[PDB]
Amino acid sequence: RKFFVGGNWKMNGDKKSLGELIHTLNGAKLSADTEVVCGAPSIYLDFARQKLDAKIGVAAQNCYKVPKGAFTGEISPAMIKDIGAAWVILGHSERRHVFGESDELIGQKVAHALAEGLGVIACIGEKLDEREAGITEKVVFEQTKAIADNVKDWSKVVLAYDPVWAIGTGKTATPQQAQEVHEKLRGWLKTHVSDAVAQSTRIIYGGSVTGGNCKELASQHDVDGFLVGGASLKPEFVDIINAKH
Amino acid sequence: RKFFVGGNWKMNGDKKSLGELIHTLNGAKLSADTEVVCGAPSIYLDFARQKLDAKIGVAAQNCYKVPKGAFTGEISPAMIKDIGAAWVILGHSERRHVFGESDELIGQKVAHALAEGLGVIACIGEKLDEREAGITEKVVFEQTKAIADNVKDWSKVVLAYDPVWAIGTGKTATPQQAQEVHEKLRGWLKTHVSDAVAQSTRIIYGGSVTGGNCKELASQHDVDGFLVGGASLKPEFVDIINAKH
Repeated sequence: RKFFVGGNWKMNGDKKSLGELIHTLNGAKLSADTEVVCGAPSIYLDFARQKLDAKIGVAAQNCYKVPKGAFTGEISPAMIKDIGAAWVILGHSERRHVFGESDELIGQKVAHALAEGLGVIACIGEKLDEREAGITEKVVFEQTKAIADNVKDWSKVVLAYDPVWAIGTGKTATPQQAQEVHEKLRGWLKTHVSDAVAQSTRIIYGGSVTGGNCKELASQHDVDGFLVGGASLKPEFVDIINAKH
Repeated sequence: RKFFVGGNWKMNGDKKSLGELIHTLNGAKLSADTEVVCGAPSIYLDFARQKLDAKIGVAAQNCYKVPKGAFTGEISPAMIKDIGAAWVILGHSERRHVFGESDELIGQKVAHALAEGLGVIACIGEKLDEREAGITEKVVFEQTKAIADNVKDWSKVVLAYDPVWAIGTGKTATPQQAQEVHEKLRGWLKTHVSDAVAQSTRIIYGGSVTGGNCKELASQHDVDGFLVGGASLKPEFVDIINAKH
């Protein structure tokens, strides 16, 4: 499984600051073995695709479930492809908990994006009260099934385990907590889908990943990469990409 | 009051078809007495601003309420301005009823966009059930108040009366039902804000406006222009712009 590192810029930047970030990335010594994707604000996807080396992928941070229509404020997979971006992040925690996107909606978006040819980075993760109540497994398998029941071709899917309590809080999961969930998710995949799908699907970890804690998380057997937030806007993003060196 | 015509492209277009539309608008003879604004999909805001003649303004179809932060999928007023866009459409019916944005949130969005120096096109309008119930006034005044409560300076606000039952259905409001609400909204402003605000704020009508309909709508004394959806993607958009000529 090729190591995968996604940087989720979220709602940050302007042309000057993203321009510099991009300059840095195009010049950096990035591992030949890491697949890199930058998640840019919709307003800057064209710019980013124009500026980043072709070796680095571009992802939209969200999309709707039909190619066109009366959905003021939304963008579709067709438009994302039009600009040259090849991925979309769906089901991120902020979409679920701040904007109210349900599993039903997320699963409809995944099927559409995939039908249109985009790769999908599908996020799942439990909240602190769920973790403490001992139902992490129940929650992540329910979120994963909603996605999985809408996936016809797993070759372009990346699963991202983003425990809510860890996003932007500095409270990274320990290597052991991450490994535990990843291993379980891989297991779900083997019995609900197939062994072939289980072995080739990347499951990445997100939630307060830094240049300082990445090497330990990355040595875990079932951690295939990361979905970086806050640190994807900094130069250390380069150290993250190279977490195996 | 300068006649105002805004075209809301909604979730439509690609670089090819939008380039086409923009070339049409750039070569058309548009009335000098009409303020024209095109609301493009976020992904094409930069593109649109770079290709359109300077006399045509560009609007974002939506924005969030803070300058930056952990809001995957959202854009801010600072980003819109970065691109050179001068307006944002907020409170659109699709945002309210498909994406569940509340009056409270819409108000926070207006306050922030205005603080950031953008012009705001704020939408209000009742549903068919409300109209039939005879509570059109109750509903629009409440939505208007939610906006008003967040407007310090009315010089960069355009109120858009967009009855939900008229949006994309083909069921245009009659010239008399549009005038009746506009007049009532203008009176609301007069008594709740000021005579001067009342006199100067443009109140535009949206909901199945066509080249065929526009002239009679535009002749109503309190109808200051239109918010066009479906017809904004056609040649006839030109005729709408020129409705008073």
